[PDB]
Amino acid sequence: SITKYSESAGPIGQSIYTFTGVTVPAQYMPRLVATTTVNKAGTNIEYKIAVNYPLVSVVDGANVALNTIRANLSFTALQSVINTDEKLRVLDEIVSFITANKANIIDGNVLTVT
Amino acid sequence: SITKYSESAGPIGQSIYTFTGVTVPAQYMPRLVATTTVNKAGTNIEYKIAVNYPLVSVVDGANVALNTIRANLSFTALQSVINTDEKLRVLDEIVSFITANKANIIDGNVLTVT
Amino acid sequence: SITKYSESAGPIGQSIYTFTGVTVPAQYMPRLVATTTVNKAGTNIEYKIAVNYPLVSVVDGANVALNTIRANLSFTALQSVINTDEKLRVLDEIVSFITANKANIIDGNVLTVT
Amino acid sequence: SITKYSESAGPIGQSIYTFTGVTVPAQYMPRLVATTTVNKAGTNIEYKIAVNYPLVSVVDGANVALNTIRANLSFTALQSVINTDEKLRVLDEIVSFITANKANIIDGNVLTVT
Amino acid sequence: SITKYSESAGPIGQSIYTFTGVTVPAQYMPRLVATTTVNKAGTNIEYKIAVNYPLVSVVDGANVALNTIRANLSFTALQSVINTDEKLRVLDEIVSFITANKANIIDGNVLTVT
Amino acid sequence: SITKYSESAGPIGQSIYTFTGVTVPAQYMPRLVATTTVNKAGTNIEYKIAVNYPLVSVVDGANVALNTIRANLSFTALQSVINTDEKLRVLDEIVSFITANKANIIDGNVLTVT
Repeated sequence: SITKYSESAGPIGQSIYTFTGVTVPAQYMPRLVATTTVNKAGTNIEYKIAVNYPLVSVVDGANVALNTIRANLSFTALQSVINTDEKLRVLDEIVSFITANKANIIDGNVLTVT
Repeated sequence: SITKYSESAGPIGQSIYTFTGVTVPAQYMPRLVATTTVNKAGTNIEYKIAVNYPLVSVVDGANVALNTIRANLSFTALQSVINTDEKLRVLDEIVSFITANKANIIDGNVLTVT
Repeated sequence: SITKYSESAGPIGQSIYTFTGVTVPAQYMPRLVATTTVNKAGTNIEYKIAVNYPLVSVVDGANVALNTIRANLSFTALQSVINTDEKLRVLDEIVSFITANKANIIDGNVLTVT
Repeated sequence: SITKYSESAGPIGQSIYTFTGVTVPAQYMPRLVATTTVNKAGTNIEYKIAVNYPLVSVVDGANVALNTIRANLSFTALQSVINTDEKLRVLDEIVSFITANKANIIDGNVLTVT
Repeated sequence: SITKYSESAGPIGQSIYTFTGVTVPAQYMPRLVATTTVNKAGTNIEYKIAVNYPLVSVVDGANVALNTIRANLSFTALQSVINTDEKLRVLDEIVSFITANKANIIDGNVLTVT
Repeated sequence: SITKYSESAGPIGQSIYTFTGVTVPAQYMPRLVATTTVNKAGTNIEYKIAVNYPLVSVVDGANVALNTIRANLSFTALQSVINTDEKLRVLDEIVSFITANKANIIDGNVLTVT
């Protein structure tokens, strides 16, 4: 559930999406930002997913972000080879691990939940 | 589909898993490593998920990893607030985005696949 | 009444327990930490018990530890000799003294309560 | 089982007790010493419980203390807040932990005895 | 029959174990120490097993170790090739040889016992 | 399962044994070499067990050993004191540890397998 805010013109660029539920001034609006950056050598492209979620509170009549929840992901989409099966294996294993151990990732616990 | 190789002693530590299907020597074994690290100030703990997938090839009759697929993912499990709903929102939104746009993430493509 | 959080792998290590009654974000969760450290010479091991109890209050929408109640204990478990009767004498006399003069220890009063 | 040797004049001071069963010269007499000391800022007073148990042995026909069992225990009786329930919680939890795991504390063993 | 003394939280570290049957002061307690060390090139890990068994004796009312039984073992767990049947064969053959010829190994006798 | 290759006629010498199962040219045949060497003072004899397992490979129609699995073991058979139960205890404990944790010894992993 994210609403589009900035779409990249092409596949190499930056897209910015806002969280749907929150109704808070735009500086402290929680956002998800995807960013493809091409290596200087052109060997690979790096895909970067950056989620910020400010925990607002009101002081002296204005919103302030006491703390902020952040989550970042970086994937090296190699352009030197096409290994789509293996590249997908990587993303799939990350997603499977998160969804399986979500309850412990939230509490900062590396142990497997079983 | 990952096989456990080393589990952490406590909730703050490092756990190492190997990829199941891959049968290669351990030097080129693709792995997923989770690591919780405590901030110096103790304000949050950080969860790190690091996957290395070395692409084994043979040059001059020798095993060499010409390229390597790497993927990192960090989450700030804040310890200064318990906002489990918000942290879940963050982690779920990033997982959902990765699953939805996976086919383009692997190619270095920031556009949404729709 | 303490709930286990980190258990040491072996007898030389560190265990961390959390207080049961309190429901407060994990940074300001009151904890008891036991730690065995081996002397460089290997003459004795030191057992260290460290209790922190932060007195939380909410300001500007976030918890802060105005003050903190701390209590520390250190015992020299000599490894050069086995004098179990005497070592136990030491711990027992400390415990007996605390339980007897608890009311005055709390108020910072060295006088015997009688 | 301790015999009083010196009581403090006021609530802030030093009291000295000797171990009852031990009948040795005063130079090697095991003792328990309580000492309240006021913080410079006056924010808290600190309660210190120090036990020395010298292990008397005989070398070349002379009394020498080859080793000594020492144990220290400090408590921050905060003067900036009266949180008697919380201070009691701290002191009780540490005493209960020592009593429960005493058999392993004496051996330099951090594992819980269960 | 050995119990834990110190177990590294990482798969590459140093674990220490103490012998069970011996009842002496723990400084002179017989021990077994396993240690994995990684090659600078990352070609192999070396596994090291070191057993020390101090022969405690009493002189002039003091505990000293006139002699000490030591046994060292090293293994090259190659990471560049997985030949697992062959690594297991090496360990199995060395274990079988020690068990079979133990009676003469303790005597400094290289001859086969049959 | 090893057959003899060279057995010293003296109780203090060097015996060589070859592995049974392997079918390769005998220069690259895997071997176990036991060696007793006497101390200059005659205080102890050192028993040495050296296993080499060459990994034979074929390059350009030639037999070469790209890598080699080695395992070394040493034991101090003290001649100045007969503590035979204790020497046997050392050998038994090291053998028991290898047999139990073999699965992780071959992987360069110091952690206990349970």
